[PDB]
Amino acid sequence: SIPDIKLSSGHLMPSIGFGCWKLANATAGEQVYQAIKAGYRLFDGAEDYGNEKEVGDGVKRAIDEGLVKREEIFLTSKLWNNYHDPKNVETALNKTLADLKVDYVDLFLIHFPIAFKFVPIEEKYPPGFYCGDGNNFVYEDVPILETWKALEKLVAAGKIKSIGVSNFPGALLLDLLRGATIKPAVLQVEHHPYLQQPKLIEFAQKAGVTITAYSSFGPQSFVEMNQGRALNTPTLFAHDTIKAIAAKYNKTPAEVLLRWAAQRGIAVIPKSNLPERLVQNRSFNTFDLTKEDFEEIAKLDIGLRFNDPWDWDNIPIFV
Amino acid sequence: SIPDIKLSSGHLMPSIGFGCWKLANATAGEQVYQAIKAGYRLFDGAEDYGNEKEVGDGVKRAIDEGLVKREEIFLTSKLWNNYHDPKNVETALNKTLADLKVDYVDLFLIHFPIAFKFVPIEEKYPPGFYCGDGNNFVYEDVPILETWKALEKLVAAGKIKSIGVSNFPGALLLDLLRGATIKPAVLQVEHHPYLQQPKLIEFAQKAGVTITAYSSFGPQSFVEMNQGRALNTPTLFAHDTIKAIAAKYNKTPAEVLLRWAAQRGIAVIPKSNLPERLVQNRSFNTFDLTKEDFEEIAKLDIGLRFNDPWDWDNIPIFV
Ligand SMILES: NC(=O)c1ccc[n+]([C@@H]2O[C@H](COP(=O)([O-])OP(=O)(O)OC[C@H]3O[C@@H](n4cnc5c(N)ncnc54)[C@H](O)[C@@H]3O)[C@@H](O)[C@H]2O)c1
Ligand SMILES: NC(=O)c1ccc[n+]([C@@H]2O[C@H](COP(=O)([O-])OP(=O)(O)OC[C@H]3O[C@@H](n4cnc5c(N)ncnc54)[C@H](O)[C@@H]3O)[C@@H](O)[C@H]2O)c1
Repeated sequence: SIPDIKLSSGHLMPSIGFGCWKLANATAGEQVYQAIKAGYRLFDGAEDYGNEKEVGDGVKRAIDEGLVKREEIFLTSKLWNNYHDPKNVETALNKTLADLKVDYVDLFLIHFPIAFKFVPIEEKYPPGFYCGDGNNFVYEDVPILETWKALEKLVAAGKIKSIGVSNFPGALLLDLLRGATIKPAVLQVEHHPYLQQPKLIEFAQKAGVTITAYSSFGPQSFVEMNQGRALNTPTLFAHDTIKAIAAKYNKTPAEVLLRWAAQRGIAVIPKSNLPERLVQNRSFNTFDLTKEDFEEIAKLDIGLRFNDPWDWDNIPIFV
Repeated sequence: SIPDIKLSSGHLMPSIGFGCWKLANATAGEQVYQAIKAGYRLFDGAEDYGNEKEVGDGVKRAIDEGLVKREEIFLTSKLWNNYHDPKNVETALNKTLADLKVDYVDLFLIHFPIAFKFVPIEEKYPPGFYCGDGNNFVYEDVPILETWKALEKLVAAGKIKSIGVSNFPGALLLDLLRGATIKPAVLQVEHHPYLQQPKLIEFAQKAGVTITAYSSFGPQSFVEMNQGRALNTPTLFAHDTIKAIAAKYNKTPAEVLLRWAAQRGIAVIPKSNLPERLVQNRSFNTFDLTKEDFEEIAKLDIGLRFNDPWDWDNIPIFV
């Protein structure tokens, strides 16, 4: 029932997944296990989420019970910013593999086009914004392509099935395509009605790169973290445009928000943090939006970005 | 006196220059020669402008009459898109040097972070958008850093004093700084009240990169090319905000537009196509805009870009 997308790598990737950012450690394993019982097969994780061992526990439990086999589960993880230097890339992936308790991850992404100074795993893990000097940000001179080639070698070694990037703007993705032997299979970016970036989506799709949207509910994820920008932003769940379209199809605003991406061939990985949302968030493909619906939703695009490294340390990723 | 800006390379660059884009071949020499007599010392040219031989004639005449010496002139040129493959960078630079009739250029910029297929000079020069296959765009898989390293060797060879880039968004500039041995001394970008990109400016200046603005009068240069977007755009010369401020100081809108950039440490290279403009375009540093003036002008920033490769072939530089 959940459609698969064939990546440029030749592997299939479920079009609807389960988001693991801020999935609490104490309950992450139980939540992943229940997600698997509910039919989810892709888990969007990251070294920075600091809960890969627990995500690994939930998957292992489902496998041990015979609910699924490892090859039926799609695990995505992401290389954190302190690990871009080629000599530390495999080290970080090995930590991910050991925590997830698997021999390979299905998709491994460069989390951000930012290279923090390396911090040894024994000193702090996950390091977050820590760069080895108190609260100061410290960076290292590692071009993206050096990190990409280190990843390409790890695909040849069988430790990663498909590789991609997250939080890359068009000029950067284009330059990487010039040096890549294995083309990035996935571009994972913030994508919701207030930040539609239609030209980025069009370029990447035409290049054969698959888009995975994150924060499909816009400000909501950041409101939950007390972010001022998101708290100040009218919710998409109560926006008249979204509500009118939902009422027209007798669907919920959340279903409209997910379908809007899905219908355009964009993969989604919503955070389903309540049993009812688990079902709601994988059952929305029951109606089609029309060109007019897309034109009405297109009016919400105001280029409002909630996940921005400019907020961390004025890092110019999106300027 | 035109203040100088000290570049990260150690060389001084006039903060006010004479733009050579669209300077007609038949009169370019005389115009450059008159600009020199009027006090201009920096000439912003490019292979794509197709008039470097004539710009060279104007500079040579002035040197031959003893008005200036080579060392007092700052010549900027730019590497066009078809010449990014390393082996073609020196040949393209040599063509520029032979046309300008000099042994070195003071500043050489990568014109766009775009790599068109190489076209021999004898086949077509300047090639513009021609890529060797009728009207089709054809590209080369040459990462920006390879091109940059080729430029660095040319600085070592004494053929270029300072190197830089043009039309680079923040993420791409940041990645280049990670691989660059000689840091880009200049970032030249479209810059006017409708496209302020304050964060990009702030990031580059803090990184020690000097900004050169082009199209300081906004839609005007593109209106002069029958461009649809520009023709349908309220001119900055009649915009109420600019008008009010020019009136307040008994300045022309053009002088306000140039000082707005200059007062913020940004170099300007206005195309002065009339004798009176020639004088005014380098004599506008006689007043300071106030914090409120800046605040008022900041309200015009709508992100309207007139020079966008997306219009050429949906090239994702700015998305
Ligand atoms: N690569 C990146 O930089 C990056 C950044 C952020 C998120 N992501 C990924 O994408 C995932 C999803 O994004 P997100 O976590 O920011 O949040 P989201 O937008 O999926 O959900 C945000 C919130 O909305 C609520 N919600 C979910 N389903 C709902 C429903 N049916 N009805 C009403 N409210 C509902 C929940 O409170 C939830 O926490 C993450 O868990 C992570 O895996 C990646
Ligand atoms: N790197 C790049 O991609 C790039 C692109 C475009 C231009 N440039 C450079 O920057 C220069 C300046 O930019 P531009 O030529 O696009 O336009 P501009 O904004 O300097 O001037 C545009 C037009 O306004 C008029 N003008 C000039 N001075 C005036 C004055 N005092 N009062 C009233 N009108 C006046 C002229 O008709 C002129 O053609 C170019 O000549 C070129 O050297 C670089």
